[PDB]
Amino acid sequence: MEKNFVISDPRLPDNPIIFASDSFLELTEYSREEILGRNCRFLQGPETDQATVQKIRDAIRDQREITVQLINYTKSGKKFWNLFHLQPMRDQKGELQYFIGVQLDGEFIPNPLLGL
Ligand SMILES: Cc1cc2nc3c(=O)[nH]c(=O)nc-3n(C[C@H](O)[C@H](O)[C@H](O)COP(=O)(O)O)c2cc1C
Repeated sequence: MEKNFVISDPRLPDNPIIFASDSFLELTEYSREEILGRNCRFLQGPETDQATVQKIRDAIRDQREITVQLINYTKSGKKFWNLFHLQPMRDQKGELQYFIGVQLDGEFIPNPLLGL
């Protein structure tokens, strides 16, 4: 199965990506070398809804799962709608270890309804 996903380590400064799937490299047009150690916000740009970024920030703060749809940009500046699902990952002792982020490319929710 095709899986667009990244794993971040929230126990390192600014939640860096420590793993990016082949499909994530393909979608975003970045090499693994350009992604590893970055915060995933580098995919955002002018058209990204700051209200949606806020919802993600709060979900990471409270270590809660969330799904949002937001505008991201490939290396070559191509806009794509990203249906982004965030999942906290806890160790055996219930301590946060990682976040996993799974991307789906597509305008799943029409922009006119998303904007409401
Ligand atoms: C595992 C994981 C995957 C993420 N994937 C994306 C993504 O694909 N696109 C995106 O815009 N933001 C993504 N983010 C969110 C940003 O890295 C950042 O948390 C968000 O923009 C809110 O924080 P900020 O306001 O400090 O940027 C992801 C976050 C995590 C933890």
